[PDB]
Amino acid sequence: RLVYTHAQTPDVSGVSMLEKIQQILPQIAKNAESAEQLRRVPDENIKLLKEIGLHRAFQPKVYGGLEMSLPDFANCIVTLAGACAGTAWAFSLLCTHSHQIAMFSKQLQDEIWLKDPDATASSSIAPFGKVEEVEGGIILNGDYGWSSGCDHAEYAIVGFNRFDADGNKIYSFGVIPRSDYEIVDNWYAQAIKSSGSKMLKLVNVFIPEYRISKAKDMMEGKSAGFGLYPDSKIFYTPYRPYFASGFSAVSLGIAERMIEAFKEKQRNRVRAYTGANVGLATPALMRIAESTHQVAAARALLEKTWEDHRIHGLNHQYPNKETLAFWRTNQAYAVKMCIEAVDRLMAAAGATSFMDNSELQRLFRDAHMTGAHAYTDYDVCAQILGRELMGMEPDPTMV
Amino acid sequence: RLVYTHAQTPDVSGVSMLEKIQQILPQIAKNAESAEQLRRVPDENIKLLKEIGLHRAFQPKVYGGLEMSLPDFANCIVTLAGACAGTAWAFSLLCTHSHQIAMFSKQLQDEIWLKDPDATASSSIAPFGKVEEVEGGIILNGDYGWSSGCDHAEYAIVGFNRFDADGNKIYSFGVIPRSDYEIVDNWYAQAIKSSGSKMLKLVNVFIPEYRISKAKDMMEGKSAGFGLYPDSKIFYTPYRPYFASGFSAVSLGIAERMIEAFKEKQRNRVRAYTGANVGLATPALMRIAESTHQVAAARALLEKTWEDHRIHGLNHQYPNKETLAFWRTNQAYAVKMCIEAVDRLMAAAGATSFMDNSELQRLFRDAHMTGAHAYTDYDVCAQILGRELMGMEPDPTMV
Amino acid sequence: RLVYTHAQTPDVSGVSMLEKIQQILPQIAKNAESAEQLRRVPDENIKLLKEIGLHRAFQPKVYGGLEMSLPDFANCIVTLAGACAGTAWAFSLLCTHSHQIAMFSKQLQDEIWLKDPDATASSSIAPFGKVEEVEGGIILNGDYGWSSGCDHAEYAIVGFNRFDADGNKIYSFGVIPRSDYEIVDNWYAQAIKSSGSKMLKLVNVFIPEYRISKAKDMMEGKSAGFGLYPDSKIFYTPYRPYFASGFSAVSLGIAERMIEAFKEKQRNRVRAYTGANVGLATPALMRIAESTHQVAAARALLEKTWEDHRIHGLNHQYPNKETLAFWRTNQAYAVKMCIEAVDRLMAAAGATSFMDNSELQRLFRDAHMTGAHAYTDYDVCAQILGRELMGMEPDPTMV
Amino acid sequence: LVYTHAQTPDVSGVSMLEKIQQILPQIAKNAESAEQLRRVPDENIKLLKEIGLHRAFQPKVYGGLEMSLPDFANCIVTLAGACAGTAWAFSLLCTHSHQIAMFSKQLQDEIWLKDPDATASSSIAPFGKVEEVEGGIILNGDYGWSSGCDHAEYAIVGFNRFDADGNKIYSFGVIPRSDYEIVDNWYAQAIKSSGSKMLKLVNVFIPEYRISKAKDMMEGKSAGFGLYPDSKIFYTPYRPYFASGFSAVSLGIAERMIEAFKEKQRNRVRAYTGANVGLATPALMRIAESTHQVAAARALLEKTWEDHRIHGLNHQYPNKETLAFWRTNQAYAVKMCIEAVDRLMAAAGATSFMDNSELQRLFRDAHMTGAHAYTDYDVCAQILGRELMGMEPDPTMV
Repeated sequence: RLVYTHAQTPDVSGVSMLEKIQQILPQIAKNAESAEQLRRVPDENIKLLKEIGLHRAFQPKVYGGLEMSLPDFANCIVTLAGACAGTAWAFSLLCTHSHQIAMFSKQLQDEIWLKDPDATASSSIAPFGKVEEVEGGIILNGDYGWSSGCDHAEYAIVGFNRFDADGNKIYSFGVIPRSDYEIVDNWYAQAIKSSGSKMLKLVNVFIPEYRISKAKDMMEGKSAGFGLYPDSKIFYTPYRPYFASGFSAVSLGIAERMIEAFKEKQRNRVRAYTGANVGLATPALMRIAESTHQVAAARALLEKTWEDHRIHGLNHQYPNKETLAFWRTNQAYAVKMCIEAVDRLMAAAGATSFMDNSELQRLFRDAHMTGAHAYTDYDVCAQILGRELMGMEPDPTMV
Repeated sequence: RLVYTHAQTPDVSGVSMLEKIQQILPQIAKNAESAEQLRRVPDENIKLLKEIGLHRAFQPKVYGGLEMSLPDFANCIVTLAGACAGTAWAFSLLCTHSHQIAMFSKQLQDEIWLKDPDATASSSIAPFGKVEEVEGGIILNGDYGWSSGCDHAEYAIVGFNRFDADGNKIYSFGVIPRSDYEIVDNWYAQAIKSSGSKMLKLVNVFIPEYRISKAKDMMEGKSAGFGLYPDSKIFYTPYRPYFASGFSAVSLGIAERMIEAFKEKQRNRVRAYTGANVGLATPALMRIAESTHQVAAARALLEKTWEDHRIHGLNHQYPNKETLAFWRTNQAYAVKMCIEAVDRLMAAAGATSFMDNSELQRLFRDAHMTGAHAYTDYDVCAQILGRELMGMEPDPTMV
Repeated sequence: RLVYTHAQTPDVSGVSMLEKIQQILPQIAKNAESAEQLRRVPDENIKLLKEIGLHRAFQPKVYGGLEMSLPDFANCIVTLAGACAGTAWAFSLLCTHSHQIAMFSKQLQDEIWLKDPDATASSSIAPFGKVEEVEGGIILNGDYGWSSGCDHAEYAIVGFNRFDADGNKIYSFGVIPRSDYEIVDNWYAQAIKSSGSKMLKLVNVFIPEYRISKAKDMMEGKSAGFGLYPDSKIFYTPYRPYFASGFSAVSLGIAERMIEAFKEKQRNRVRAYTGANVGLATPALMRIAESTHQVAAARALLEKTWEDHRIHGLNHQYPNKETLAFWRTNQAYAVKMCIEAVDRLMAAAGATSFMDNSELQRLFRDAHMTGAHAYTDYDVCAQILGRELMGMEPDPTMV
Repeated sequence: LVYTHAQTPDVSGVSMLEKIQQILPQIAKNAESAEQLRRVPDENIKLLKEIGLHRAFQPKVYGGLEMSLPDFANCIVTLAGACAGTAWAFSLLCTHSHQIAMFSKQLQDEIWLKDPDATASSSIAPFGKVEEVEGGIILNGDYGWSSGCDHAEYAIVGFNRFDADGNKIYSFGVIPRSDYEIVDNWYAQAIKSSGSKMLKLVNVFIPEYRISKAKDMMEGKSAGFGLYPDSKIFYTPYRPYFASGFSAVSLGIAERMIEAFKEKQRNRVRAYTGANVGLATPALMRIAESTHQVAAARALLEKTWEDHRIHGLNHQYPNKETLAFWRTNQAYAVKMCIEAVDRLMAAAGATSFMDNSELQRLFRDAHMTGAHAYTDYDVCAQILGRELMGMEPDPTMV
């Protein structure tokens, strides 16, 4: 039988990563309230997740990595997000950054992972930094905000624009060690508080050429690390769809948890005005069903999209324009469905659900935040897909 | 690569049913306007569809049937509905009735198919008929409305209640020959006009016991025809999910066609008031994208659900309560999504789209009709699933 | 006490126009089915409406006109649209055209109304005609589509572009007699069938200068007829808001009728599947309530907007940019709300509601058509208002 | 008319609305510290009492204004744009006086001859345990969510008494500040500054003259009926005035959200592309649609408030149909306002969920307006639906 409401556990030999996630999930769930107040992922959470080996999901096998398929990894992030969304969001990125690093030069990867096989990077990819072309690389200055999981990373991936002969932008990534930047704690947010999305301060940071890759090169299989792992089912693919895969996975996990949490609270629900047991009233049952249907359809869309990624990576096949537009945008539609499904239940949840002692309130805020990321903006994604479907050239105003 | 916007053609070393449908589709599409005025499926349509052998999709192999999987059949109905929704709706039922008949006694099946291997049944399943218990069977009287494809069927399946010991209802089906009823032409409708959903008039019709099956028996593998086809991947399953599988397939096919038709009309769209080319304006592009996403998610949900049916039938496994509730209700949610996606485009289509000479108007009306069937009522389906998810007993008020 | 669900009848010594409409409404309602098949307003309808004097709503008092306030007239069109939407739509335009004509020269008005005080115009305002500048006027050629009520009008108002000393478009209107054009019957539509929105064929039609007005002049109180009626509470105002006021009035009336019709059908609704009396089930009651609230809010917004028009006309005050944008766009938002409210009920109405013998089907089609007019396109209206609210220059691409 | 906010009343001298507008920047600047304080700042209460808003529904004999419902509601709308919790708590401190005006002259004298500026907070859900003693009752219970309770001198408390038959008699008791403890358990994610703390009642004696039946105050049968024969506001059901502030707050949040979103949008740049994007088409259309939606919500509310005003003027108690509309229209308006807020929050970007953004506060507060028992739209849809279909009321909800 298939499962509509959550992930089917893989029927491989031994314990799958998903089962290991499920074993530690109650611990992650119990830490969620203090994680929220800590404004970063608790050390225990990172320790438990690294212990099961999730961080090595997209690390090359030569360094002791797993090279998990996208569907399998994404389902782990979904399940994790049900316990603590900020943990799942931050940890997802710590994981997906390794997929990117695997496309940099062998020398950078050796430098990161021969030293420390458990080392991860955080990131801040919006090109706000100022770049000076020196010889053998660049000097970078800037405040690099919203680096989820940055307190727990040994490196950071940082986005910047370099310039052509002509003066056209060359969007590039640089990998820098923890010692090259200061983490400034300005993370005071109303959602995914435990993600620890603090700012990275870069003062005259020298980045050597071998630690810089063009974004377009990593979209098109033209970076320094292309061809390093000829048996890989995951590295012969655009970087960005893997990088950003966790945002919608977190959204799905929140939404699936919201349904469960709402069902739990509903059973014993009484009317304050009349004293009537009201948990199983028709309007509430129909909201539960419709939100179940809506997130089941979101899950189905995501599962089909992840499978498409998996197939492309297996065949070492870079996607055409049409599938790329779907890969870019489907996840944003899924996020939009998940927020609707969460909102349909929050609207019927009563005043007690906005109290600090209610989980619903946390799920509600975190869900809305999944739709607030630049990559999940659906107005942008609708225009991207719409233009592609109509055979128009991409709008450079968005990406 | 996977396909988000329509069906992937089955990858075989032969011509699949889907490919054969695609070959005849332009003929079906060109007949759609006269089909609409005829208020029944044109003879040419039936001839073309029977010629490729689609009617034998769920007929047992012993009688020359195909025993198609549900996913493969449903995709044929989706594709067909893009050309003519009424044809797809009526023909789908002519096909799915054979799956039901395969659960009746060998004697009835022999009687239908040894005589004529190409014989089909239409139906009218709402138990409005009056039943007299005589010996060796019943006498049935009643007007049996909305029998799609009835002009083209040699038999009819008719629903009626028989009665306990206790005064309880026993919902039953009777298969009767064309000679036992009159087709009264009262089919004057505003959607799926070409379905020919005319009424069957039954005057003192004697139905012998061997041509009567209990509905519950055909839900639970307890009917006279159970175990007849031990190698079958499709008959060891509840009848109703196959019977009613075409409603949402038609809805999906209309919605996928609506997107294409809207895109075609949009390219050259000029503003009457200002004289400016407006086809590629941002609002229209975003509607196109969102309706594309919405029906892609509906397709994904349906494909997952059909796969679940296929797997259950393969294993001869009757579904548990939870999956049954999903099978019953997922299709209604998908219909609801498809109508939303159609409506999003119709709202932006302009006054010319409500003219008789526009296809959009036909797609719009036919789409809304798919949500109007008793089986696709989403209020009913939300209550059914909601109650099941909350561990409540089924509401006998609906089914 | 106030009324949320329909119009309050004006308290005046004497029978108000609204009461007179209410008296003849059952006759209009009973003619609706044959009106639909006739594809134009039945002679009896025109006769009844002219008998109560509604056509003289916006005709100057000097010619025997009423000079009704916009709110009072709009409520008559709302009530009328509950009986027959096509009649209300066509007749509304026959009425509002007189407001426009009142801004042309005294000579044209004398020519129309001294001859025949009961004479009306239809229109086709999209500037598709080809214009030759001759002396003393123009020669116009073109097919002028969608002229609602044209079979019953003695004149037509026709839109065309003239050109500047410098080649800039001068959007203009010409009033021509019935003898100058052929009505071509190409009116085959799926909504407001009884509007008789046939095409006007113009072959080398000479229009003298005194029968031509600039649109901008009639927006800004600069046309030949400005200042003719110094005591008027209605003529010192932009022409367009009155011209186009009937589209949303018709939408409101359809929506208010749909609620009533749905309530009537619901009372006795039995389940075909089970036999239970289901008319008063919770989901249906909530749809009834929400559609009641939604159209009450639409009515409230329209009433406030009509009052704003009434006040401006009373004071002879031409609206500023902000109020003009609201006048232009509020009606389109109201139409959008009314269609949502109709759709919420149609979705729960069952298969019998799509039969030709059901009124719901007619209300459903006609409602959607109200959202299909160029003036009620909400994508256009959202951009118009949005740009104004943000202090941006108007987009010439729309109007 | 004005579509986007209230028209200021044209009177000689200053209207209450103008006075609200004068103090609004002070209320707005206090909103962040009000949020952290988890109650209305003393300065806010002082400013609002100084302009005399608390005396809106107090009888004229005690120095009250007897404001019309529309005029009062528009003051709460405007106030909610600056601080939603302040508006929400203060609205209730104001509307309670309308209720108190239906109690006995003796209770009113006792409250207002003593202190003309005295107000009540409330907790109306009948969770308390009642002992019938003689000359009144003894009440025990935890009475949660009493907005503005730190600033009130009295509390109105809801409880069930019983019939000869054992039937529920839903009643209200007015008790002094000295008879209860304010327990600070107010830790919420919206309207934080409302200070909706709990009232602890331990063996509180309430004398009969301080108890009124809810139904009596719905039907003009309470002890205070007929006390103010010239009043344009007291010959009316209590509950529609009591609960009028919830939707007023929702409207004010929504109208502010539009303004705040417009302000942030002007200079908006894409992080990934560095393009000025504030005036892009999708954002303009969201601004317009949210403007239309809250304009229609305002129009519906204004019409409903006018209907209340007219009924009160004529001393006319509403029939069943208008009562159902009065009960439910405000909940539909709240639902529209939240949609309008959500349409803008969905396009607002990640910076809008930071603590230093106002949008985040408006978003949370808006959703909370839809979370009150009186604004539950599922309940309201059933109430209206049943009435429209000629069915008897469902006792399961009210």
